[PDB]
Amino acid sequence: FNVAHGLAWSYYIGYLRLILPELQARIRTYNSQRLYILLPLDCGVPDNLSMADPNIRFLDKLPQQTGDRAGIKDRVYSNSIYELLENGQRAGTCVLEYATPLQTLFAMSQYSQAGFSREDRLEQAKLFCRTLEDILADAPESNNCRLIAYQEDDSSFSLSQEVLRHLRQEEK
Amino acid sequence: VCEKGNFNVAHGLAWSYYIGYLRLILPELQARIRTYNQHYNNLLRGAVSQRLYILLPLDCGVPDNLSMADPNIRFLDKLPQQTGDRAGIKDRVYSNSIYELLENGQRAGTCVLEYATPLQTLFAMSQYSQAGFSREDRLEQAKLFCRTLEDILADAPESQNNCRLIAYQEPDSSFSLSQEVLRHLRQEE
Ligand SMILES: Nc1nc(=O)c2ncn([C@@H]3O[C@@H]4COP(=O)(O)O[C@H]5[C@@H](O)[C@H](n6cc(-c7ccc(COc8cccc9ccccc89)cc7)c7c(N)ncnc76)O[C@@H]5COP(=O)(O)O[C@@H]3[C@@H]4O)c2[nH]1
Repeated sequence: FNVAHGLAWSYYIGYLRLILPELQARIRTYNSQRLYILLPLDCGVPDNLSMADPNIRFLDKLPQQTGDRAGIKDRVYSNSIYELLENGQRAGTCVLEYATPLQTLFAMSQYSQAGFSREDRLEQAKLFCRTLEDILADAPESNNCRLIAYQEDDSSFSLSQEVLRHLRQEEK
Repeated sequence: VCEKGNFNVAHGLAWSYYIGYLRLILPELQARIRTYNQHYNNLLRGAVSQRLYILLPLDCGVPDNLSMADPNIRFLDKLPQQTGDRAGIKDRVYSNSIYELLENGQRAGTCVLEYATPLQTLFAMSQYSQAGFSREDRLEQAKLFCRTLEDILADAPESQNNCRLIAYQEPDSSFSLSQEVLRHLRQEE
């Protein structure tokens, strides 16, 4: 129906359905077991997670995954392991990243030729989350990942604490 | 009304292909190609062409192995890679593949070649009932994707005679993909 639908399907088709089946095996080769995907509704997606929260610190790369796709021999799929600090001490570790298509929504709202307002961006970000959630709820490849959608100026927000709440909630 | 949705889907995917890929690799492509030719490929009739050739089959049929789509396309090598930190993934890799194009047993061309990856999403959405698009929708979205991508690249600062779209219809296997590419390649020289 709209922009977000194609973006959510492309994220499943071109990425999640390919890496999620192999993820637990890659974590074993390394050794939480799931891919945590951050879904900021404002589409603010820093390339460096420590820029969002200094208590989120890069630890290691997972063993990389490569495939032939669309005529590119061995295109690389990599994921990053992060530690989450509480009072300067590690409180948890997980494979963590932002949903990259939220950057397409953000940049589209910034390019005049895309004809795409800020209101469009927020509405399409929500539709992106809803579509992706609806796809993953029925997808055979997915308890392999956890989506965290949130609406961020707000000194009361700690992204590291929020991920930690999910990690702790998951354990039980 | 349903066409407005075909437009919006194709519109968003072409922008994602520009925003998340082409605007990031096109500025440095010709440096990577020049470097490769100067240091690794001193073949006076085998220079890698200076443009990214992007295949747009209008039925969105995209195989993952390009060389197996035509006896006369052979994988040769990869360009030097590009990595970057992307959305919290440290050192996400961008790589591109070089092919030789064969004709009458001879080498007729050498180029960086790949399919436009979002066409696979167009195909899948016509295949999955949750996405709810028909084959006729897919064909329309593919045309709109191509036209949007051409419009974007025509205005894009990162595209300066370094990218060429190859759009074609392809059913029977009379069709030669190498011949399709070689026609555009020869038109450049
Ligand atoms: N030819 C080409 N080479 C690239 O390196 C490249 N990077 C982006 N794009 C396209 O540009 C637009 C915006 O990209 P965006 O980052 O905004 O959204 C991405 C993103 O969230 C996520 N996702 C995608 C990649 C990725 C990695 C490699 C390739 C090229 O070979 C392939 C090899 C093996 C299997 C393949 C199976 C299917 C297709 C290709 C395959 C292509 C994609 C990836 C990764 N390595 N790590 C983390 N997440 C990743 O899935 C979203 C939609 O992916 P999609 O496949 O549809 O294509 C993209 C999108 O249509 C590229 N196209």
